[PDB]
Amino acid sequence: VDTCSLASPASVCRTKHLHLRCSVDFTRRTLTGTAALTVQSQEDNLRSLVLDTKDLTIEKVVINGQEVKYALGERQSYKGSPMEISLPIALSKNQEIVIEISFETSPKSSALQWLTPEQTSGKEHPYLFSQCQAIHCRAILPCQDTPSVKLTYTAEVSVPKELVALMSAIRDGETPDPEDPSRKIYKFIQKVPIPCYLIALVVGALESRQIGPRTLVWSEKEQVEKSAYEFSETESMLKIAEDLGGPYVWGQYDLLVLPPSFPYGGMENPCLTFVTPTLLAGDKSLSNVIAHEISHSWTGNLVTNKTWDHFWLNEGHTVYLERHICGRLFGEKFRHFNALGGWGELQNSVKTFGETHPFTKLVVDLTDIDPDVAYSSVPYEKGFALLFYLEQLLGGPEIFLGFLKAYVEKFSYKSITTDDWKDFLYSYFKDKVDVLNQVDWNAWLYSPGLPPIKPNYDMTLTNACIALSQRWITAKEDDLNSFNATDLKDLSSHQLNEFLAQTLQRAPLPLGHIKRMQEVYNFNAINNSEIRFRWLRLCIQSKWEDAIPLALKMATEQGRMKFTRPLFKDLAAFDKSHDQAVRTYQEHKASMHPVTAMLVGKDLKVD
Ligand SMILES: C[C@H](CS)C(=O)N1CCC[C@H]1C(=O)O
Ligand SMILES: [Yb+3]
Ligand SMILES: [Yb+3]
Ligand SMILES: [Yb+3]
Ligand SMILES: [Yb+3]
Ligand SMILES: [Yb+3]
Ligand SMILES: [Zn+2]
Repeated sequence: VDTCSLASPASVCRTKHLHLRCSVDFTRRTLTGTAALTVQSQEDNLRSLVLDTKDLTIEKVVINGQEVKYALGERQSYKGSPMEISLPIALSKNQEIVIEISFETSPKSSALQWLTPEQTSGKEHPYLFSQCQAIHCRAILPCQDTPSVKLTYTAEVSVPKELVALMSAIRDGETPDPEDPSRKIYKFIQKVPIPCYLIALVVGALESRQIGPRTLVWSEKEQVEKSAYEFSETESMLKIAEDLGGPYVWGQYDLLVLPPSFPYGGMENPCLTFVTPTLLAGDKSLSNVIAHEISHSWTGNLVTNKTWDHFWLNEGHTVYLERHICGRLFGEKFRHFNALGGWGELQNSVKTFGETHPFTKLVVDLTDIDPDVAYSSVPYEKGFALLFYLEQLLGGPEIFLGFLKAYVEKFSYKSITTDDWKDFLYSYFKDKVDVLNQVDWNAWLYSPGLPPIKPNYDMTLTNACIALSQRWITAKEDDLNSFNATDLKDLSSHQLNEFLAQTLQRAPLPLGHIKRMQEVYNFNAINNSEIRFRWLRLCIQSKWEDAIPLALKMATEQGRMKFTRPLFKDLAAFDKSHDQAVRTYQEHKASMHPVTAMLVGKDLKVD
């Protein structure tokens, strides 16, 4: 049961292909065009079917050259409106037909953000980008909006000629629009079957630079050079990921650096990963987000969650490969460092949600829950924690890596549940069932709170972080003079980050300690977004008013939800900044990403 979709389920019928012809109207902020769905019946005598839509205007539905009848049901809030279509002939099992739907999106589409020129880098051209995961594809085009169905797709997209269109597919040529010489048509082909959440579109003043044999980076002109250097490890990480997961099947692996309002670190669109510009630290230090996006080329994009209830499958395996890529690159001690970090993140979200909250369960029941509201680090880190525990139980990384690659090969091109995964684990490790039977499955998969067991972590790189954070916590006023810029000389950027994460977990500290920290370590100068984030949270939670313009500025100048949401919540929890926080949210709202706007609104209780 896909409880997030209102469409006919895969048991009734399945989309096999989408042919999208559309046009991006910046003046109206709509996409207008036709989606031709090739639909296969999975039942005898099939006479109608249902698709998901959200805020779509339907002009007509044509099958076999004639218009047919359809109806739109009433709005079911965030699930949108079900669209029922009457087929002009009854279909037998496995018969196919092509349904061509003429449609137009709302300017308020939850899939889309429309940017004026002044909201971009170059200031001369507007920009558009999509984010379909989880259930926003329906807010672009009628479809069975469920990751239980995989289709191939072709598209032709008409844009103003001075702009560039890209999708989650291979570029298949461009020509002038023959109906409007002020527009170009860009063509695309996705030959590998994908869930519709993986359909993506960007349109903007984009340039490309090549950075490895099957990778171009794309961004506006002003970001190209910085991005090319920042993501230069991409091919070596692709090679390591092929070694762990088997052949990369997607042809190209290009990267697109989005504007600052992009809501996530990354989105694994096939052929074209989207990333936040907040990765551009200048030293490649945030490149684990590229390792993660690459790993999704296997776990998520080849083997996919059957419904969003089983999202941990996508994210937990991807974090598990991500941390192996970083470990082959930087050493096993560093993999442990990141894993132990991941645990503290899990501790953080459990504490923020409460230890009985349903959203701290690994497998979540999303009946009547908007997946955007349920989204957190839990499936990433509780999922990773489960895999890391099994790895240790089952005889170490080399052994558990053979399972990962077999699992990927078993379920390639399929959509699967937690039970499918577990069955295969039991079958793969048949000779270790007795070990597998010591696992508290009910607790790990279905209980809220921290898992019932904590893995074993090497401490080598973490100890210096803990040691410095503990010095600061236990320091009294007469001890502040002992801290010095030399305390940091042997810490990597990752260790500075993790010193601040440890210290943040015991926030607030006295305001005098925080001011000293700034005096001796000058964290205010650091532009690494992860480090800056945690330091500003430390400052605001410790009630340093000087930090208020700095936190508001970071919260609004980018819109990665990982940063924007905790900053606004911290700023709203501080009496001194409460009113500016609400006011700035309100003045920025209209020009925020729509999912980000909604979430920060809920977080702040505004509207
Ligand atoms: C690296 C992943 C890609 S699925 C991501 O963007 N995350 C993971 C949880 C937070 C959020 C973020 O970094 O903004
Ligand atoms: Yb029949
Ligand atoms: Yb007509
Ligand atoms: Yb071609
Ligand atoms: Yb079994
Ligand atoms: Yb003392
Ligand atoms: Zn991911």
